Amino acid sequence: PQVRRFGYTLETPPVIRLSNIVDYDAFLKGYQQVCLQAIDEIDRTFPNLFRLFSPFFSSFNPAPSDFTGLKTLLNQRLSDIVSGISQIEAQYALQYFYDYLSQLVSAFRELAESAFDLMDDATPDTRRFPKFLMLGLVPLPNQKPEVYALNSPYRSNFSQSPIYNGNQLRVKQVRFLYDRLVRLCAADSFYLLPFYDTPLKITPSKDRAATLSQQAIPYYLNYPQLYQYWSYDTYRKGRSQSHPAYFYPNNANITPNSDLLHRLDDYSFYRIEGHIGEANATALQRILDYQQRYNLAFDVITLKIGNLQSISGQFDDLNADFGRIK
Amino acid sequence: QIMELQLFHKFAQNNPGMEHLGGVPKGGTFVLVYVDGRELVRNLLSADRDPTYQARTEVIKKYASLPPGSPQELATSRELLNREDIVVGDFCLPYRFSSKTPTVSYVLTQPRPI
Amino acid sequence: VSAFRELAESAFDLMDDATPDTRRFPKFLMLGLVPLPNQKPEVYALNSPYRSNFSQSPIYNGNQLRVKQVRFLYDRLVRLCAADSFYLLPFYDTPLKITPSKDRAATLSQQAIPYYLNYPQLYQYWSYDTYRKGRSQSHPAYFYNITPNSDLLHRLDDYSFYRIEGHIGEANATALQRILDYQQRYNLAFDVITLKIGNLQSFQDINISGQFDDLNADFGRIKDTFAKLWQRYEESWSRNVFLYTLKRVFFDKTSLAEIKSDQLFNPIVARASVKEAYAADTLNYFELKGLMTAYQQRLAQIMELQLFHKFAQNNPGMEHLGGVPKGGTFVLVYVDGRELVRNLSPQELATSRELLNREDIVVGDFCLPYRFSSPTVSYVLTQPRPI
Amino acid sequence: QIMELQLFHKFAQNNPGMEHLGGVPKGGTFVLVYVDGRELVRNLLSADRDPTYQARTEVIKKYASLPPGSPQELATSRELLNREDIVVGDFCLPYRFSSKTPTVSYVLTQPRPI
Repeated sequence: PQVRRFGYTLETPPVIRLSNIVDYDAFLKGYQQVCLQAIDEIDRTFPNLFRLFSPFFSSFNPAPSDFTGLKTLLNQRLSDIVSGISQIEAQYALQYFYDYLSQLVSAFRELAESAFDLMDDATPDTRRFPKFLMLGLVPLPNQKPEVYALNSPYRSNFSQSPIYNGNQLRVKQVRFLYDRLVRLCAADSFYLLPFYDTPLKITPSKDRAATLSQQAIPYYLNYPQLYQYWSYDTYRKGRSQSHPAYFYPNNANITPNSDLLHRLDDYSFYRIEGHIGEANATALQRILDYQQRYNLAFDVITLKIGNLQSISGQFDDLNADFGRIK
Repeated sequence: QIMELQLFHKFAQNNPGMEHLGGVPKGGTFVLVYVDGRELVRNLLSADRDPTYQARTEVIKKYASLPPGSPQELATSRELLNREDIVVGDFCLPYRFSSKTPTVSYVLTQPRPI
Repeated sequence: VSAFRELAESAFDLMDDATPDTRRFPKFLMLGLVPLPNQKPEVYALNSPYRSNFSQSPIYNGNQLRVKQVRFLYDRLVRLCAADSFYLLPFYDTPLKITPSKDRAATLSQQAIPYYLNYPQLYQYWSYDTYRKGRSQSHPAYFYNITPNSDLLHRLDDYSFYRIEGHIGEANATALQRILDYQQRYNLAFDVITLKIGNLQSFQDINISGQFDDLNADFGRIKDTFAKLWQRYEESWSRNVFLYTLKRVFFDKTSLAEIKSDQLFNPIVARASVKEAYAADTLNYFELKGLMTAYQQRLAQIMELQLFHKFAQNNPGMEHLGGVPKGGTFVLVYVDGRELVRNLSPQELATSRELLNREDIVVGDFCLPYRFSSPTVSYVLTQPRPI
Repeated sequence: QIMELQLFHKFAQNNPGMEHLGGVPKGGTFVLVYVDGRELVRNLLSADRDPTYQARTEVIKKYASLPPGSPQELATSRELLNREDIVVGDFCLPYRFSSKTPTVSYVLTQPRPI
């Protein structure tokens, strides 16, 4: 699966142009036309996950009917957001919805690249090739032999117990990964709160190049159910209540801003959350004051969508030349 | 020039490369994007007046706690009657602005055909 | 060199031993050299001399895959050092293209395939795991007026670098136009500048002019002043040829931008400066004489920063990576035609030979890790001089 | 304005984010931090005068060699008789605090009808 970029404009050949966003309606169209095709890609790709898990060599074989209802859920949620199962959703959330969809694809990848390297064979069957070995197809005369491939089509390939090569650990990771993909795609995972109930916060994390397991848990997700089952290693160590995220659980001895007071060596990105829905001057001023309180580095700009715009500036040299004529 | 460059979302035509990652890199710039109009704001805020939409915070607060904040900020944020503008989105852009050393444009002409 | 390093670093850890030999040390075990008295035993070393070290079949610790990776990498190394791997000889022109790629810090197998390599033969055999998965036709590269790239349409998260190809050998202005339009069409983030190699006095094939806001309020202040003085000493002044020429060449133009750099100084003294060649105070009290010198000095201080060896002293760090990092600066480098073709309708032949050695040919690239641009309307204009 | 903005360590109030890593990222900014005075310098340099401190150079030179330098530079650094200020600290920043040059921003001429 792939995901399109925002400004995608249909042409021969197509382009990415933001010069077409003249007013608000163009903004809504520009995000709707991308969310639709992303949902279609999800529908085409997800229901065939069962093909990575061999029926002969894996111990875990998922049922194919897990992901047959995504198309309808996703279209209902989108038509609910845009055309302001039915629920009440705020329209200014559309930009988040897109991002949410993107994360799903990432989780998919994090699974498919891991399960590719698994070999388990927990219970052997001794009557597969009792007293003979089949060698591959005999090539044409004076042709070079194949020396890079691992698995010829008709050759008796090697299969082992789930002990060596570290597989005893992968046999677990894949389960903990598959389950997460089932929990993300649920009816109540996309779960926003009314905007006046969420104060501003900035939380550090890693860039989009890192695996989904190493990024901070986004703000628009249903935390109390997904804060477990985010990342495997943190689960092993018992630190799952400490991952960077907007919320923190009740009844654990957790400092409110424990991450921004100690050193910051392995973070390069700041997630800024809590501003959507508020006024211009208020949000801008709160962001500037937060940056002042915790000693961070970036700039803030504000822009207006429209084509109307319903001033004077301090120019040093023009005033210097104006001061000698009056 | 100032009236148009720094105020319209047709500011990307001078500074292309804006993207949504939900935040800001160390050293970049963070762009807020808003709209105007009283009737439009009143229509956009309609979902935040529903009783079934508002119940969500109490469902959440059973298990997880939210960041605290000064009471005046929260008090100001709850007055939805007289509001003219509303923030819709944000974008990322990976470089700060010089802000000094005035600019002098250098102009070139294209060669003549034969 | 980088491919060599990749191969060696991979092969350092291989243990295969497909066919053992039971005659090696059949009934005993050797241990290492006995240390000196009261010395510590060696506990970090993995292969000591004379000790009987452990050797295994290639099905443990993940060697069943290294035994293929090292073959694939050696074969790639052999293919790269062949007579046909660098096939930009003879040189020829190609359309402009930009491809996203990973940094030079990444393994060579994870970078893009540069366009001076014989792609139809190396697009297989570049990267191994792509070979396993069977997506070798879709690895980012050049091949397979300008060429529209496709992967620039989907999300670009795990790329950080832009490779720019197709601009060497063309005229300066067309390369600038094409690169800027290509940036605009796909919404990319980088800056563009151009520089020249040579000495300052080579700027004789163009006319130099310019407008600085800082001086506008002065040119008016002076101009009208002179006009007033015209209406009070008119009698004697309208007979002095010098004053009439100075009135109709300068002080009679709307803007200072219409005075070229050559009209500010005497050509003969300037030619004498190179060894190869071998009641007025009314205008001085009122600074009609200082404004022109300031204008000249600013024009010279701007034109002198167009040269490579003098730009390099204010912005050190230029290197060639074949492109630009996300958010950086792309520097083109050009030279006059006279320095390339040193020695190769007769009038049309002569004019063509003359104008095709005044052209600006783009020769090289560099990159910088920062962008320096931020609403002033001062500018400098350069106009090609007719032949 | 530069009498105050660009001199005091309360320059962070306009450019927050300073950090100590012992160096500078490629393309960043390197900030030195010093303190003025005769008495402060005479007191702070007290450790570099005692021979038990000075012996460290000779003893460490048994095994490893130090970078080269021209004799007159080391001869001048050794005086320490009339010194008014001393460097005390260092910091980093992730961007260029540019100066010393105007920008150019190469652009092309517009298509005017002929």
